[PDB]
Amino acid sequence: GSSGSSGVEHEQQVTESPSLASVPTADELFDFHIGDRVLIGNVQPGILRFKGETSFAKGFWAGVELDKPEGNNNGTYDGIAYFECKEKHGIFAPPQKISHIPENFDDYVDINEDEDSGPSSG
Repeated sequence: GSSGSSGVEHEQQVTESPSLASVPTADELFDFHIGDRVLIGNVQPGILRFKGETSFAKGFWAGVELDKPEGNNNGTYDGIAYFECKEKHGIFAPPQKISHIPENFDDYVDINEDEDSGPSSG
């Protein structure tokens, strides 16, 4: 122990601290940002709503929002809210299955629109 201080001594002797002062810098979806289109497994198109470590499972989990009802989640995984979407549109897929949708893959885009208000008089 630190034998040579005295005066000011706190109460910190817990027997559990895997990481507190130093935390390993580990990232996978650093290039991907929230609010962008992504292709799950290069087949299932959608939008990146979430991306990071979850509670139900370990590892990076990106909550892509499929334009069509193909997913099996609504943003909330076992109660844990991550993003907003239909009942079965949002799907959590690993980072490895996260790629940018080809520019030639959007004949018509006009979905996702819940936030709509007009407080002020425009």
